[PDB]
Amino acid sequence: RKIDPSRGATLGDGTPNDNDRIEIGPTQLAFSEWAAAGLQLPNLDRMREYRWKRLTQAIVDRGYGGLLMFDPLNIRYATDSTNMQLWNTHNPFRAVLLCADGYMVIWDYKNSPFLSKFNPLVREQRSGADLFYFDRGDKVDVQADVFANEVRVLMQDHAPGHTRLAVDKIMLHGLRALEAQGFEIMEGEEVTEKTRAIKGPDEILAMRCASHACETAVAEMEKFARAHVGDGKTSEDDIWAVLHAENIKRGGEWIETRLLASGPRTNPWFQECGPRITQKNEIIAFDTDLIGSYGICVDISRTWWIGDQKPRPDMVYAMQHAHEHIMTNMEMLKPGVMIPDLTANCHRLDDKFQAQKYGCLMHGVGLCNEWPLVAYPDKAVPGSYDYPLEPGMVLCVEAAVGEVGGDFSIKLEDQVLITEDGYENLTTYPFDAALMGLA
Amino acid sequence: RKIDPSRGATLGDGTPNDNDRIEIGPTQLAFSEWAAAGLQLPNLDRMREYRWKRLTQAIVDRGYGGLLMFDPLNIRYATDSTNMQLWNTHNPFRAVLLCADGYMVIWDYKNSPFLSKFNPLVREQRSGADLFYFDRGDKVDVQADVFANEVRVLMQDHAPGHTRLAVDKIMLHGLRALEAQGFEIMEGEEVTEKTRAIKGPDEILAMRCASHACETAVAEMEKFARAHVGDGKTSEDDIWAVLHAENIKRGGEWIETRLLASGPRTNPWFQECGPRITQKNEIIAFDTDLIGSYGICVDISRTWWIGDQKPRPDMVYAMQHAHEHIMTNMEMLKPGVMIPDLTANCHRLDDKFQAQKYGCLMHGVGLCNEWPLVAYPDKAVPGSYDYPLEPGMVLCVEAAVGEVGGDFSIKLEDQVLITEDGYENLTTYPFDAALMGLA
Ligand SMILES: [Fe+3]
Ligand SMILES: [Fe+3]
Ligand SMILES: [Fe+3]
Ligand SMILES: [Fe+3]
Repeated sequence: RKIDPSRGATLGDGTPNDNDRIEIGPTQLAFSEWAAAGLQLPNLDRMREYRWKRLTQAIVDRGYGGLLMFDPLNIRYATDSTNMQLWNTHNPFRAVLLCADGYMVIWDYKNSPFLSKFNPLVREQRSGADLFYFDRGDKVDVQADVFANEVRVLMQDHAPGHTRLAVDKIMLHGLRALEAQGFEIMEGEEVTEKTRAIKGPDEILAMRCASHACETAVAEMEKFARAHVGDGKTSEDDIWAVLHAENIKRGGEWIETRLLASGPRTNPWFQECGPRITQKNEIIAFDTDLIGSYGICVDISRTWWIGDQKPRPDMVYAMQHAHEHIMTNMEMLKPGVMIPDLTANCHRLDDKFQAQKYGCLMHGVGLCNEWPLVAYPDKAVPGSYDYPLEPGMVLCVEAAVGEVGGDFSIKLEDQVLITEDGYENLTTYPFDAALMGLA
Repeated sequence: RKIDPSRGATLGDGTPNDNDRIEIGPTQLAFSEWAAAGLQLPNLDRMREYRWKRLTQAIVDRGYGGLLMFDPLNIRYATDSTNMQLWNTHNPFRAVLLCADGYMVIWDYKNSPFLSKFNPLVREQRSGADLFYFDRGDKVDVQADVFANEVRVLMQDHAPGHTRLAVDKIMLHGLRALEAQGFEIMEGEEVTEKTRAIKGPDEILAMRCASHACETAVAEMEKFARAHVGDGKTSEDDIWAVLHAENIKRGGEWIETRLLASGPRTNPWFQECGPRITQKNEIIAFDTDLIGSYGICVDISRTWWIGDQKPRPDMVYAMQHAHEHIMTNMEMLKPGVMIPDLTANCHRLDDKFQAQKYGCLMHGVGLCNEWPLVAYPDKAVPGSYDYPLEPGMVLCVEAAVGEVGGDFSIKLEDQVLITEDGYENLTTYPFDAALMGLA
């Protein structure tokens, strides 16, 4: 019945050593690689408790009575329970209520109430929070009233006297039913984003594991790419598919974008991974945007030169410039620095790269891309992110470098932890030596 | 430079024969398999025109002035343009406005206005519809008002006199800003679900292609499973990873669920694909829930026996019962049948299988799971889906068969087109011979 014969009743992360358990997670492949790498495993119970305590405190601090979550990523933060995450993202069938006294209720898919029972912090498993046309047709409104009354009763019993209810995102039928029950609806994302921005110690351990699994997956992809780019039939999709499979093999969950592109399709950036047949002596650039092991997002970007010739000198300069961009901007990071000061003091890209530079120079990361967004000075809005960095924040540091009308771009990105007195770059993946001008 | 040297200026679906184009789509591998299989390809231009005309007409019929879409799946329907779909599903950065005169505008990611330029029906590419805390922090409200005013001006110019604006789903700041501009917000999903439910000729062609690619990919996964299950290390995730890769290799897009499970993890159903090490002489059941080539959803389910020994007799019976369930229910399908009569006349499962039967016996499908939902008699809600089937609808037909406390379940499902005179089962994938009671 054990999935790992070499261990006792529990796995290294404290979960049941049971091949037949309901709960999923990292595979034996991932665990094996992490152990060989000397990575400490998170304790999931302590992690779940940390997140829950923190989210409750956030509600209390704002003087709210509760927080109601329909975003699958917020539900994942609150409960660590998944259920058809990707379907859930555009079908709001699921909901979690967390009250000011810490009492937490989930409304799950009717047929699957068992999916969150591994987490005892989830005190109740209900159903009927699915308020959208596919699931209920012309009778959404009736159930919206049933649900909103349930939320009223829960709030009466667990947040008496509170009328402020924070909601991340809710269908209009739901919004109106809640307001009909006398709730003042507050901005749920302001609560969830600032809570999720600070990782506890187990989250950081989990993230270290996911990063390692991601870098392993990327290394398989680079091996495949260098092995058969230019063979006349290997597509962008063929290469990218390796990342998909190696992620899933290690217990990863999905990939957020299609940001892999070859040759002239790298400029302008944001062209999507497709059928293009790759060529010898061309750039390939990509962004992992990966929801990986333990559901942790690993967001890094690399640019490869593949071929028998040397890359052009303008390619080497661009690569070196981008690398300088993220290493300079990274060095600004430490606790107490104000986010708009990052914007104001950031490394200056050459004029010819300014037009097509990235949408931010940094952003938060956790279970996916997260607050804060650190804009370049010409896009930054005063009063949008007037907050200081704190230990436990994790920021991805970005560079997109390419000219208007040019035939290539560089994309680089590392994932960086804020520590007690500075920063630690979590990303160890190599930079292409030819593009760096070192080979 | 051509991606397919055997063709002229265009590919079989009318798109440019250009290896370097922005637009993505099916790979040469997919096109090659479809040509081998005898499949007529969709014409994408005609398909895009059919959807747009139909969506515009839907607005006109209801007496609305416009329809505003933040669901990436509805955006896909209206424009056929993708952009970080999965990120978009839980980060509403994107919007499409379609007015009563057919005028259509997209607000896209700031850095990527070019992604919808291939569709001349999209008349403008703007930015600034991203109304959520990650993207704008404490200054969502300012841009919400800028966006809402833009919508007002467009509606004044292209739907003068109309104050009814259908919206599928929008963040509260956006909702408030639009209402402040005088709009009465109508249920957008009621419009999009009913429009999307009838597929044009080209959408049916695209779906035939997607179905074949999906079945091909599943064939690879079956090969992998039968060759490796029970080798002491092959996990659920290992098997499932094959479907991911093979889908991506054919220009597919993502998978909506984690519904693949082995052995006792199939009962109860909806346990998720994970690290479980698979065993010889065991059931593996799965649900593709796949967003495939041309962005079309293929939603089929099969159950497999892998082992030396024979399946148990109760397994074989359950499989037969399940297969009987869907084939009987499928026979109800033809134009003019009222959905609640599908419910009332459905095949009855044995008492022992009733408690855990699926959440529906049928549902629509197109770009993903869509309206209608056909519930079993004990869950159906009167007045929820009082509409007749029509030619061009596509419905998946479902069976979940398992006992309370049982150690396996059967899951079967086929994807069926409604024709002028009846139905056409689009799904050709075989049923497990041993489970069916053959040899
Ligand atoms: Fe990214
Ligand atoms: Fe990033
Ligand atoms: Fe399904
Ligand atoms: Fe289905």
